[PDB]
Amino acid sequence: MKPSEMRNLQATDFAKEIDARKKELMELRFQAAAGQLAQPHRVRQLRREVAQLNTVKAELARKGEQ
RNA sequence: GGUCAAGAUAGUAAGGGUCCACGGUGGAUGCCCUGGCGCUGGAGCCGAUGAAGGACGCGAUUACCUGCGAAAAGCCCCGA
Repeated sequence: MKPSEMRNLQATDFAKEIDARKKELMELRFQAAAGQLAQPHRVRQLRREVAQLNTVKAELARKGEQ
């Protein structure tokens, strides 16, 4: 979600943990359209996770490569 | 008290007029400030690392404005 237990993971695991949220994030949209969206907060939260993910896989890209 | 004659004069308001009471309309006037103007001083360039200014988006619900930019009313770090 936010600490060093997130960045510690592999490169193809970062791409994997991005799309895992997106699969849910799309299912939430399909639920929203139907009228079974009792947890709207989950949508805001999942999108936040993808942001942090992409932010980090750009912090570690610049570090080492100088 | 009565009939006849001779005179004179009142009241009626379909509608109008002046004044008064009460209203409707309208937004003057007074009070206000959420907005402006001037002068004084500060500060004074932005852009191929892509501007000024825009299009289309981003919301559980989003027409308008705001903020943003598929990492989308926000993501990370430092400080208060």
